[PDB]
Amino acid sequence: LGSKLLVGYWHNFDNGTGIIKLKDVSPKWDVINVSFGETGGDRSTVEFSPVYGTDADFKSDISYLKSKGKKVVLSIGGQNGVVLLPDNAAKDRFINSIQSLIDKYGFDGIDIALESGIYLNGNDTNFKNPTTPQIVNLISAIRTISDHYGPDFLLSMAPETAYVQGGYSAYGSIWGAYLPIIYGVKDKLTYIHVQHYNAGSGIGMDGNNYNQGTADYEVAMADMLLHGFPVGGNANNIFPALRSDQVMIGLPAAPAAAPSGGYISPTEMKKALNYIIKGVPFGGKYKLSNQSGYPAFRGLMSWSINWDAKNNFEFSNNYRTYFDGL
Ligand SMILES: CC(=O)N[C@@H]1[C@@H](O)[C@H](O[C@@H]2O[C@H](CO)[C@@H](O)[C@H](O)[C@H]2NC(C)=O)[C@@H](CO)O[C@H]1O
Repeated sequence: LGSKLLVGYWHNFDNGTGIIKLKDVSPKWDVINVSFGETGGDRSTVEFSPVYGTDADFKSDISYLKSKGKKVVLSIGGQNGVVLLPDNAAKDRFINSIQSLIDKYGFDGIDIALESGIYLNGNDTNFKNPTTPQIVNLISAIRTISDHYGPDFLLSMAPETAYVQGGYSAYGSIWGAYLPIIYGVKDKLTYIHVQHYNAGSGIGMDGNNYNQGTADYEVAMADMLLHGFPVGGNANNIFPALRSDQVMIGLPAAPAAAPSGGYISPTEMKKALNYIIKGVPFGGKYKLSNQSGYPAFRGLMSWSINWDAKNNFEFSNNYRTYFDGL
């Protein structure tokens, strides 16, 4: 896996942006997050059927991309990615179904983008030792699956900001609810790409409020993971920094890709990237936690490959060229 990645969600469906067959995806994407594995009535057995092709043909397309150095990852989430793991029985159905699908299509990894049931129950106060069954069981399943395929297996996750950076403000309900998941699988985690969009505004470690879709916002939100931060107003409860190579930023490929806002122009985003990666500032209000940057910062995720293709490949062309230039 490369040191500066473009990770792109791939629609296993037509939402008006059309279907792009796997071999027609721009080679500028390093990782393709197939969207999505879904569940039926038991909210635990994951299912996936390709939107085009026989199973063999789809598997063959995946193999082709893999032969070209690309990674093809199964993403679990979306409106039908309702996953509830209230007990071990549910956990096992989830583990077994996911392994079956990985084995069947030859996916390179899994992407966890599910928020169903993700709440810290009352009393679940320690991110290093979670007690909420959904959280404990999800961690256990992810570890089990990861162990099944080893360190070449790719593990990513794509929570919204309230679940991660939100932990700076509160720890309970959804607030900080992905922190125990991140901590619980940090030794297996390839990268996390929080969704920096449909997000309104966020509070940085400087205690300042920043608006989504601005350079300062992207730096402030990423810095929480690059540096670590105190949780829930508790100076003695510090969530530790991830490795820089585990930190990515998730962005909309086009304005319409995130109808509630969050799109940032490449011109502005490159300012944020230069600051995060090299420690070169751009006159923004936010001060990076490290003087001279986080060189191993892993790159950008986008919703989505399909939206990007409809927007004249603005995202893929701009950021591939930016990263190649480093
Ligand atoms: C990984 C993830 O959570 N992806 C989010 C997308 O689900 C979401 O896009 C929407 O996905 C629905 C399926 O779950 C589609 O029915 C819907 O058409 C689609 N909307 C758009 C604008 O493409 C986007 C919404 O901005 O957020 C992603 O992060």
